[PDB]
Amino acid sequence: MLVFIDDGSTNIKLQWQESDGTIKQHISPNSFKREWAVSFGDKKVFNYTLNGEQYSFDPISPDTNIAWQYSDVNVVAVHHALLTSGLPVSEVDIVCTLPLTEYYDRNNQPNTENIERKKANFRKKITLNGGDTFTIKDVKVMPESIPAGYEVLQELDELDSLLIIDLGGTTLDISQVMGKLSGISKIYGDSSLGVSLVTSAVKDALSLARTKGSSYLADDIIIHRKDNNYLKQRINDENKISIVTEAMNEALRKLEQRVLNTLNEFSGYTHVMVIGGGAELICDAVKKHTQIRDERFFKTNNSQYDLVNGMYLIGN
Amino acid sequence: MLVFIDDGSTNIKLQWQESDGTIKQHISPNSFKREWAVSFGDKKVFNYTLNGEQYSFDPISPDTNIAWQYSDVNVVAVHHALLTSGLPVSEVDIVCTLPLTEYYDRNNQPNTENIERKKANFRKKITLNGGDTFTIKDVKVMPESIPAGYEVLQELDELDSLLIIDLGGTTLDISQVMGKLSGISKIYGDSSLGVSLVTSAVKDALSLARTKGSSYLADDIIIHRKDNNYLKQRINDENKISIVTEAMNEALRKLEQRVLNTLNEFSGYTHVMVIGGGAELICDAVKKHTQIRDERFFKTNNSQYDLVNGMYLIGN
Amino acid sequence: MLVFIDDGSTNIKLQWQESDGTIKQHISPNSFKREWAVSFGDKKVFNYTLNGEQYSFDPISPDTNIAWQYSDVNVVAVHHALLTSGLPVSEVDIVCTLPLTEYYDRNNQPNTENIERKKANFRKKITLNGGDTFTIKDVKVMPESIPAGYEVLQELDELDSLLIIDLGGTTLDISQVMGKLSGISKIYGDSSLGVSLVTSAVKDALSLARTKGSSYLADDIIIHRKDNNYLKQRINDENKISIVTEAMNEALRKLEQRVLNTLNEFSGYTHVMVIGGGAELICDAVKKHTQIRDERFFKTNNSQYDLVNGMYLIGN
Repeated sequence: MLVFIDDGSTNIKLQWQESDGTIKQHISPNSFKREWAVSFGDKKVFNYTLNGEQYSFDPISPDTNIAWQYSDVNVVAVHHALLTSGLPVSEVDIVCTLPLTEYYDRNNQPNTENIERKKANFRKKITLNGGDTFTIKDVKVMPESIPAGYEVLQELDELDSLLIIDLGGTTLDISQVMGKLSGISKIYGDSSLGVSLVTSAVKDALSLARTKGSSYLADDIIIHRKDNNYLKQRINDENKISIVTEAMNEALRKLEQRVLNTLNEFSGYTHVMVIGGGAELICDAVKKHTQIRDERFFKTNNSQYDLVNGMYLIGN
Repeated sequence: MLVFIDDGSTNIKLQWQESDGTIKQHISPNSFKREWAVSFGDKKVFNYTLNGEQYSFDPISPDTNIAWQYSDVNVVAVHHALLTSGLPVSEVDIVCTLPLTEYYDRNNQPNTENIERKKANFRKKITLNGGDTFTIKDVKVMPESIPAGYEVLQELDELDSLLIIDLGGTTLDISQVMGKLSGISKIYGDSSLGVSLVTSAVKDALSLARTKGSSYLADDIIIHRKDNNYLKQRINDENKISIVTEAMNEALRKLEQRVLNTLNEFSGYTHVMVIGGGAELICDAVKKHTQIRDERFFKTNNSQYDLVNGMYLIGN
Repeated sequence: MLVFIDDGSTNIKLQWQESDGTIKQHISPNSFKREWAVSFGDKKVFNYTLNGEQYSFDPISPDTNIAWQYSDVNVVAVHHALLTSGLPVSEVDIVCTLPLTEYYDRNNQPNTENIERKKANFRKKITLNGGDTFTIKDVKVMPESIPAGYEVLQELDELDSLLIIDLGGTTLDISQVMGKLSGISKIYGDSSLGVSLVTSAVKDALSLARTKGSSYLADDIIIHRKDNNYLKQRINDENKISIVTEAMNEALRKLEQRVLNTLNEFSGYTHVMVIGGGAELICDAVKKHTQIRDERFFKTNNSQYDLVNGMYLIGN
């Protein structure tokens, strides 16, 4: 079994193909705490032991990004993603990830130590309380932006170029790739903002415990921000709805504000693709800004999985 | 009379100066129950009435942190600390405290409502059974980490920076301050762990009533964990000694595990200081990790009072 | 009040004259982030709101150049420079700048849209948290290289010519001007390299956060690169000192390598002047190369302010 895993620090995206040929996609959050969760009978808990420490999954408080890729939690979050993927527990080969400006140097040349360190990380032994864990055998690396735009690039003429805009949890990366992946025109990495900007705006708009715990609430609000029906039910307070909406919009305005300034650094692209968890949040602005024709603008309603699905399709 | 009071939710630390110029330090625990304690003649009891409720000091069961700063118990715990400080009962002016991430906003800019709410709290009338209570007149606020490192910072060159590591009862906060308090380089607040981790590990290692009552026992064990002589006398059971020691060490390993990961978020510091009640518990690890020279590593054997002593020295 | 402002994208240089006739010079960095910095009491913060967005000054990570001249940050960086200049907050008239190859066309003829766009930029409303901002009323444009060499040119005979070498943050511009500003002999604009080359070499030599934040550290090292005493104190690691010095020198060798090739494009000059932030870094090489006599070679120890001081002297 081969599983493609885009283990981002906000969400882990999984992709693999079944015996019947169907291609599966899964997303598991990076929400864990350094202690087992106790259950007296009604709550199903995931209690892990990674090196010596015990960990457990849970909707904790949202609080390095880079350090995380080689952390014990990363390993736990990945196994957990496997365990909750629906896949049968087994030995598995995986392909994981390390960002555009990390994979490529300043001259857009692919950039050993970090890579072997990444591989070595899944060499850590994990155990699940009252259950069995998958066995990670072989562990390939792919750049982030590119795999998501590949099936479109195949169709592009060598002279046209896809502008890929990825809005992640804590970074916004934009790249411009020549048709038929015949070259990387430009890469712009910006680790100063991501969806977490909006997330924290919501956790504050509603005095919310700044922990991964409330991240599910914050997410529901951001996602259903245009449906007052949903908002009313999720938020039992009428006053807090107008407030969260104002705070949510200023944060959104900041996102759109920046992606737009950055797009002015790119020119000559013929096609546009928006990916990442927050793709939906800046989609309209960039479409408007770039003024690219509908048939050349790419977006999906599963944006957080566009990368790992693209990776899956390439190396399946 | 002016008393500097660092009223933490685990221990209240007092600092003030006498007529003869000697600077005094006192520590009183936050151990109270909602009911008067009855004494028929041999036990001295402290029975208070705060708003309408009666409270009494006692070694209760260890069981919000934030809510506590504006609670009726806080007021009681402070008065009690005054009453047991050795100071003569009188009208007094005080300086109390509110944490690094509360005192400073995200841009390390000092952060009104909470502050006035804090002051207003000591406006609550208290009475002592068979005795007189101090009278709290004026009530200044200081950030937590900084005051403890100030007298060292004065000696530091504007380019060097002190890394202050505070291990409290339920949180671990680390900050990096530029020499001569010429700027705050970084603040890392982590409310997920504190000494209470070890404390609860001990109360469980010895089926102990999880209440502030046994906290004195748990404390004695943690403190004398390296002296089998003391442990044997405090623990009449030989078997429970090896057990408590194993549970105590796993908890310690977790503390050291985390402070170390966090220190990897800090860089460029030239001096290191460890403070807070649990300073002694992570002292060796951070010294080893940071590999700072002995003459630049700061620790005391009164760590729980480093903050209030520092506050005392500044605003005496 | 009239202030001459050379707002470069690395450093803003200010020049103006006081009532008592003394001519003042100030330099403020272009270091800001898109979010207010929070202070709980010890750090003085500068929190701005420019159009709708909030900005704050801070030593951020070093990451268009051209786009910056018409950006909201530019406005913020200028106001901030005014606020920290020592000047009393007031309504002020300013003269700002737009580079040699922008001010002059290919035939060295002065080159409307950009100019009005520049002026219009300071028309943006700004506010300071807990403070008042200056009021920008009238907003003249001067070429970059020339103003710095004017007081020397006045003394030059119409046949002699000053070779002005400006090493800025991201560009190196050289021009040759006839005595008594009687004509521009040649202009060579090179936007491929600047001091940022050395800067990034240092941030990498010391795994440093590539952000404007560490720019102050990188700067201190470059400036004190010949004093091991300073380097030892600024760098607590002995090993990192030899490394940063080797990386710093290769970058310097590249700078000297290029200015020298470029100087071979110029001939007939009788006097030489080196200006800009990095003047100090290539000063020795060009002096050696051109072999101009000491009394005809011009350099100062305030090179980053030579341009705005020259502008000040002309239009005061």
